[PDB]
Amino acid sequence: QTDDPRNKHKFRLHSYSSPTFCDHCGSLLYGLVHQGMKCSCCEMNVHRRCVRSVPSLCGVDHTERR
Ligand SMILES: [Zn+2]
Ligand SMILES: [Zn+2]
Repeated sequence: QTDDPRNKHKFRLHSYSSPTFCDHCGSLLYGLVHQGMKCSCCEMNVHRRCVRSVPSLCGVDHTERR
């Protein structure tokens, strides 16, 4: 099983105490999702239905222009 292109965000529902804001829709993650989904790779909070909208932009930041 060599094929393993998992370069997406490792979103992981956390359990701090309240839902954080979403960066893909800029909206507080209502109870619809236990808190917010924090990416365990670049730190990105999103909704449970907003990930299917993001083109998996994890580990693909970029390089400064220096
Ligand atoms: Zn990420
Ligand atoms: Zn969202």
